[PDB]
Order: sequence, then C-alpha cells, then structure tokens
Amino acid sequence: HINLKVAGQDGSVVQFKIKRHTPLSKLMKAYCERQGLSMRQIRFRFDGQPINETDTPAQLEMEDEDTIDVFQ
Amino acid sequence: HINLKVAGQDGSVVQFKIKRHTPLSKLMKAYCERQGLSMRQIRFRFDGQPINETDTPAQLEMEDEDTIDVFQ
Amino acid sequence: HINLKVAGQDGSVVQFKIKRHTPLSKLMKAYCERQGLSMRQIRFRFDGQPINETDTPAQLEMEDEDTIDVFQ
Repeated sequence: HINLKVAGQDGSVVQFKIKRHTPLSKLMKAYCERQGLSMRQIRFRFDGQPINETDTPAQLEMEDEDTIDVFQ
Repeated sequence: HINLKVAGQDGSVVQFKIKRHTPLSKLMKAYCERQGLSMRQIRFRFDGQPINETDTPAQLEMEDEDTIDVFQ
Repeated sequence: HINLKVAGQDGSVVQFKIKRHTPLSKLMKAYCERQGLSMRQIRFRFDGQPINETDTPAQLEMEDEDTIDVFQ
C-alpha cells in the first residue's frame, strides 16, 4: 500500500492507504462515507488534475505521503 | 506514548497515541466513539491476533507507527 | 504549510495543515466541525498555554508535527 493524505480547504488532513493499481474511487467513496459528505458536492484533484473513477495511484504517479485536494 | 494506526478495509487510516502499558481497550473504545461505530459490529486485530480488553501495546509487541486492522 | 496534530484525552490524534502566519482559530473551527464538537465545551492548549483566536503557529513557536492538546 501507499499512504495518501486527503486535504480539505479547512486544513483537515485525513489519511488513507491504497494499493498502487487500485482505483482511487475506493478512496473517494471511503472519504465520503467516513466524513459524512456527498460526491454530489465535492471534487478530488491531484496536482491540479481531476481524479476519475478508474484512475489509479500508479497512473497518476502518486507516491507515499502525497496529498489529494478536496473541493466543494 | 506510541503512535498507532487503525486501518479499515475501506483504506481509512485513523491515528491514536497510547502509552505502552495502557490497555488497548482505551483505543478501541475511542475509535468506536470517534467513528460512530459499535463494538457489537467490529473486531480489532494485530498481526492476525484478536486484541482483548486488557491487552497492552507492550504485551502485543507493538511499536510506534504500527497498524491495527479493524474488521466487521 | 506545517502539519499539526490535535490530540484528545481519549488518545485520538487528528491531523491538520496550516500556514505559519494563519490564525489557529482556522484549525480550531475545523476540528470542531469535523469532529462534531462545540467550542462551548472544548479548549485547546499548546505546551500548556491556551490558544486564543488570533494566535498563529509562528507566534506560538510551533513546528511541523507538533501536537495541540484538546480538553473538555
């Protein structure tokens, strides 16, 4: 697994672990469930690029302790 | 204190700090309270072994930044 | 940004990132919102000193991976 941070605009940082070839939608759904948020209302980006349903950490060239940004 | 991670099957990783000779039930109860979960429905394991009410990090040979796995 | 930990008496550790010259009330409000807590009922301290509305990490001489303590 690699460890990823999900950072909100409020400064909150929530941690996940995910395998490099697993879709990031695993993480996005878990974030929403754990944080009581809706995909209808939030968006996830990595180094400015939107993350799609099937993108994986390896495809997006993510490394351990990288950060995903969440926006409204 | 040592720092411990509690990892769910969804990839969520939640952090605790606990003294080495304090029972892990402190951590288990705090996890349940903070995550809105019930002991009735979840179980905690460390390197495949169930964690009991009075087990301590020192007894289970846990070290800083180790991970506890949570299951349904 | 620097990374800060917010530690509860239950051993929970929640992470934030904040710029050094931004008021810590950003973090305090985010903690309360994310944790479903009220400022009416909790207090934040750093190395024994209460944190006020306009105190910044730089003013309080905080560094990456320092811990803020939360109390009832």
